Amino acid sequence: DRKLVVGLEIGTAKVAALVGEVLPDGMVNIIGVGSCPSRGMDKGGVNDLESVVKCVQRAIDQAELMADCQISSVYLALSGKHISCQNEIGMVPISEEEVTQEDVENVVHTAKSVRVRDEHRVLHVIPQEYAIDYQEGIKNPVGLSGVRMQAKVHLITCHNDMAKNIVKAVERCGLKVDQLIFAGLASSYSVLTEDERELGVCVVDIGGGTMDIAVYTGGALRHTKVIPYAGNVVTSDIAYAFGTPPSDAEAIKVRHGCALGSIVGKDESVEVPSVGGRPPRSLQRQTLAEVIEPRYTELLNLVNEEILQLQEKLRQQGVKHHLAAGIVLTGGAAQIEGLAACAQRVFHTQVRIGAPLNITGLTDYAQEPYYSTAVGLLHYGKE
Ligand SMILES: Nc1ncnc2c1ncn2[C@@H]1O[C@H](COP(=O)(O)OP(=O)(O)OP(=O)(O)O)[C@@H](O)[C@H]1O
Ligand SMILES: [Mg+2]
Ligand code: NI
Ligand code: NI
Ligand code: NI
Repeated sequence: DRKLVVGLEIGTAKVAALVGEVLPDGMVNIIGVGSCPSRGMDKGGVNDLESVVKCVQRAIDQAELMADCQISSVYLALSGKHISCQNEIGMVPISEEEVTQEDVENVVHTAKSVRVRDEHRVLHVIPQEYAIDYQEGIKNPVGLSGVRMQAKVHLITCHNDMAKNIVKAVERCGLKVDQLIFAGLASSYSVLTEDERELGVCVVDIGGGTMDIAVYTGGALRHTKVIPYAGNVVTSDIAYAFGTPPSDAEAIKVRHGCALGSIVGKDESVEVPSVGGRPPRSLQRQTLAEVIEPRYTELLNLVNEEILQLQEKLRQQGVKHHLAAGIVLTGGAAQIEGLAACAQRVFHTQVRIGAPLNITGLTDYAQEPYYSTAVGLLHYGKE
């Protein structure tokens, strides 16, 4: 009745710790929500271990109190520039004419047994499709009849050391790390429906530093990618354009920003403190949107031409390649006004801002786009 699951993300602008309770119908009951503005981490990783330990424990302490429980283990969200993916294929004999569960384990281990690059470590082994004698597109093949079976898997890889620092901070707080999970995978478990997965969809988590991408076609995970340019780059463009402190460029962006310059009133204006003991700067909301907008299109175009690069790859191998469900933009930096209409002009398909699904309890606090990554760590963990 009461085996909890805890998800922890040490983001670049936030440290989210959520305690969830899994219910009989698969829905996760959110009973604790902890948060802390991130500290001690720069554009690379950890630059002060004791600094992030303070902020990690602060979020854990907040979640521990809200749920009246004692956290002992977590599912740590992992991201970063050096995440990569591989698509492999295996093959194994359907002995006994009937598919055993051991056969699926054997054929998945066969496909993943390829030669992974030096200094690279396999993080996730996700089967995507099975084939039993000319019949493809199979997801649950156990119990069926056949002679030869082929399996296709998605291999998410990382580096041997790119998570060593954040694992210490969690352990320094007296916590076990149950599993490292790619943020894009966890984000896809929160905002994506199985209807959207079959129809073909791509989920993009726009955080403060990274852009975690996952593309699903035919109900199968086909692509994962991190792009290390997110909300902080938009801020630095505002601080650069108007000569402002980066802390007040982040403030004017959250309160007055807009990724679409066509929907801003002409005479709305916001004051801006300048750098170097110089006076305020009274720009206009539409002019400010004229700086935010082209940064968002350039970022989403980096994602668009990787989808296009993926579709042509999938289209040639006879695999479902069209994204009919569209794009789901989640994450904290996805809450800017006019982003959906702005992202529509880049992908030329339907776009929607996604929030975590299949949760109860404290949805008021957790059903936010900047919680999709850490809520998905709960959805993954209960399996
Ligand atoms: N209303 C808003 N408009 C524009 N940007 C916003 C808004 N609210 C938040 N952001 C941006 O969201 C970013 C942080 O989002 P989020 O909470 O998802 O980050 P994170 O999980 O710490 O980071 P990452 O996923 O990159 O590790 C910041 O860069 C901030 O500027
Ligand atoms: Mg995030
Ligand atoms: Ni590499
Ligand atoms: Ni083997
Ligand atoms: Ni086609």
